[PDB]
Amino acid sequence: SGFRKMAFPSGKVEGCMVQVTCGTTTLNGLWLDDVVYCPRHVICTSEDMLNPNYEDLLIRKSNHNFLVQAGNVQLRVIGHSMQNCVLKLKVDTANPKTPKYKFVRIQPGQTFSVLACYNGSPSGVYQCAMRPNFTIKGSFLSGSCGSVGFNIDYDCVSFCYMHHMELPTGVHAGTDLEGNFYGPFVDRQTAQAAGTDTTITVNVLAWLYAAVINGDRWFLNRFTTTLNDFNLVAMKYNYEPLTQDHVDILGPLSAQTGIAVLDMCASLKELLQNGMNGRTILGSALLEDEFTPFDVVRQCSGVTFQ
Amino acid sequence: SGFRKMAFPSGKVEGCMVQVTCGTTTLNGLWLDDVVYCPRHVICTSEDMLNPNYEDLLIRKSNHNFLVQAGNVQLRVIGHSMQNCVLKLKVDTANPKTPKYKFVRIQPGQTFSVLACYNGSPSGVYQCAMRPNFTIKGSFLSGSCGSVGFNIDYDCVSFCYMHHMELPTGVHAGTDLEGNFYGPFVDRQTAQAAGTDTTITVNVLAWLYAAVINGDRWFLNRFTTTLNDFNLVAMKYNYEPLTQDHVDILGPLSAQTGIAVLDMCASLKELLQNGMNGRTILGSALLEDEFTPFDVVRQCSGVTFQ
Ligand SMILES: *C(=N)[C@H](C[C@@H]1CCNC1=O)NC(=O)[C@@H]1[C@@H]2[C@H](CN1C(=O)[C@@H](NC(=O)C(F)(F)F)C(C)(C)C)C2(C)C
Ligand SMILES: *C(=N)[C@H](C[C@@H]1CCNC1=O)NC(=O)[C@@H]1[C@@H]2[C@H](CN1C(=O)[C@@H](NC(=O)C(F)(F)F)C(C)(C)C)C2(C)C
Repeated sequence: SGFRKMAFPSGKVEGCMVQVTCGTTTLNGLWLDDVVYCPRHVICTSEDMLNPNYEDLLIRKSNHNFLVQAGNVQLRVIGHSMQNCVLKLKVDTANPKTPKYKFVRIQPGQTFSVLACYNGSPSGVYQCAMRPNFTIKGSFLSGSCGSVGFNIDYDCVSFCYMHHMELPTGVHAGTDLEGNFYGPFVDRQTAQAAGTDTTITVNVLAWLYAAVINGDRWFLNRFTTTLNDFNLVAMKYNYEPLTQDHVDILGPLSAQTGIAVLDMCASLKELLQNGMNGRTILGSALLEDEFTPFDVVRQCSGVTFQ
Repeated sequence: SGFRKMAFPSGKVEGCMVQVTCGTTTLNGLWLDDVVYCPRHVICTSEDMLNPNYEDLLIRKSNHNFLVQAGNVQLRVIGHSMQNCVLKLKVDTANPKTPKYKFVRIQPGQTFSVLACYNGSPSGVYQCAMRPNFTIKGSFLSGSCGSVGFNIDYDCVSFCYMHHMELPTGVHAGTDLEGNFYGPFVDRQTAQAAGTDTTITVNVLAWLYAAVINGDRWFLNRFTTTLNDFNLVAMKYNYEPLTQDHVDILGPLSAQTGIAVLDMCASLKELLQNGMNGRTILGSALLEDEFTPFDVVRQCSGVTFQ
């Protein structure tokens, strides 16, 4: 029983983390085989921050301008190249702690664990979701850049996020491990704002199923709804549109509970109208949207309380 | 900026988790030096757990009766003994991945990270608080027993919890690593209930300081109170007494924010009496009590461990 915002065990990612210094700028690197991946803005100065020409900044760099440190051991850079918004540093040593890995670009609503690091050293691990507006609600301070988001499937670490910047609203923006930003953001200190955020409807429905699996049913009602009527109401509370794809993905959780997806949709529709009335669901007074259908099936029972 | 429920990096513990099998029962073990620590009820059959005599059950067991599996290698047991509610299995090999560590017994309201494991394999990591009623609000299915709770002190892991059982309210009970239960519980399949819990007042105030640091301020007030008037209100809402210790411990947060402890106690008093008036604090509609003063200072000032 119980339900937690559970993170993946971080050990496979800790083993990859390095410190990268260019001039006075220090941030975190990801060391996989004989390549260190980091945010390209490690090569920026204070004057460069607004309108950096990265190609012009990089061309003035030698390999020995990059100081890469794995623990107290200095790695030796034998090559550098830029791919979109990531710097790729070729080093003379393959990381002996390299896990089975792959680079995946995730879609809004997808979750992952973040290993917040400073000076290539881990500070903590927490669970995040890619917001519909392509931000994450992270916990990042100075020196956290190059921190990475990941999932783990058996022994394989799928890297999906590298941290670049904080937006005015206190929310975070970053790239996949191929250096392409999520959302319309750019690695410049020019004025940028996150678009108005929405609630991840497919995830709230999953979390309500988790509540039923763990034996809570108070929020259920005797109603159903059409997919369209649900979306017309849901959009009025700043909820993501629920697609047929989302309904298909909730199929397994429907079967385990015996509650049709659109029956669960009628329950959510009621909760948005009524609030909580001093009650909680899985120890929350808000509808939680940072658990995916996969997260629920992973953490929850094959059986239900019932 | 940003504030997240953050676990310690789990890598140092991932390297210590093994699978322990006795007859048909399988659960998780902690492999440190040449000793494997696990719940003593691994020697029990499903029907022995009714009224187990662990003294009697163990004296009938031999070393080869304990199948201990680290990854793909079977370890050989050269001795077995009980300490309170934990079984200690002497093995042929000192764990080469053994971190610097100690066994620590924690107080209610103190937090730790739990590495959830199944068949000696880490599944997930989350942050917990020792409840005042000596339970944890964990997330545990069948086979999670022997999963451990820990804190990291620079490079030293302090082991504080071993998972033993789930109460009918869906909360969790276990021991320190010396096999002494937290709370009035016994490792028997007999009727047992969690005592009425209470809120950890020092943690809520600490969390309000984190909210202030991260720019959420609407709940502050011009009033002050005395400790004694606050505790009169606190106990009315089943909040823990706030001692002078607590006020001294929130010292480093009070000066750094410029908000006096008893002024923040005045803000808390108002939140309990009035509720939150449709508003949230760090994206929560409840008062969070699972962040310690130390936790807030540590996340908000960055950090590293080795
Ligand atoms: C990496 N070490 C930091 C991480 C930041 C610092 C505070 N919290 C974080 O997540 N990243 C940066 O310093 C990036 C970096 C220059 C400035 N920057 C920012 O995050 C800034 N924000 C923006 O420029 C904005 F608004 F456009 F997003 C800052 C004002 C410092 C928060 C570059 C090259 C984008
Ligand atoms: C260890 N692998 C499990 C973990 C449990 C299983 C369900 N969720 C968990 O957290 N521990 C147990 O199976 C322990 C074990 C016998 C019974 N038990 C329980 O957790 C049971 N509860 C109680 O005995 C109670 F209520 F008294 F606390 C159960 C009914 C299976 C939930 C022993 C020896 C205590």
